[PDB]
Parts: sequence; C-alpha cells; structure tokens
Amino acid sequence: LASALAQAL
Repeated sequence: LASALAQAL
C-alpha cells in the first residue's frame, strides 16, 4: 500500500 500511495511523489 505504501508504494501505491507514494507514486504521487
């Protein structure tokens, strides 16, 4: 999940 969100950056 962290990666799924972190893509924003």
